[PDB]
Amino acid sequence: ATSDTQKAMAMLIATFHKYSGKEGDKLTLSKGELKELLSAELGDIFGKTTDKAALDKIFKDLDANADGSVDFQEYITLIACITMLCNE
Amino acid sequence: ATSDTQKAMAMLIATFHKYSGKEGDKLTLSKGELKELLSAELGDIFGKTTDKAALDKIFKDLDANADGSVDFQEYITLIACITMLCNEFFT
Ligand code: NA
Ligand code: NA
Ligand code: NA
Ligand code: NA
Repeated sequence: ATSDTQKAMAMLIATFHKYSGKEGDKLTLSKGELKELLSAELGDIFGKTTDKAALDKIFKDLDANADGSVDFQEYITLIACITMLCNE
Repeated sequence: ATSDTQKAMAMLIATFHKYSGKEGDKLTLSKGELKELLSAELGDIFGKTTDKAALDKIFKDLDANADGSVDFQEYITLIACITMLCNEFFT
């Protein structure tokens, strides 16, 4: 008995860990791997000519401690905003 | 074709909107509907054998504009924090 919410979150955690495990801390997502993740997972928005600095800017707004990575919470905040074109 | 992330997000929004459409504004979640959602969607963690105050507190924290509802961005911040036991809400 696994709910829709449990299934969806498990998928999000699984994708996040696949990319966070490629460099840096195993539990945070480097900027470079966020870029790769967005191209693979949200391809309808982050395509070939997506401005290289569209991510540079928004990645600064999200990386709270300025360590060059986002944790899962910061990551979900971004994905949720993109999907609803939230102000940020 | 739809990625794991697109599908999961669409699922989270669909569940949120199912409960948000039950009362008040169609696009926001009342406190009572949040409790119902959490018990049905994260039943192992929540339920009726839990503490009401747990929800009065978290609800006040999530309701950024103090209008008595939660938007999806605030809701998903909670769900994500729970699945990782994040310090924001876990004292
Ligand atoms: Na990492
Ligand atoms: Na960081
Ligand atoms: Na509502
Ligand atoms: Na609100």
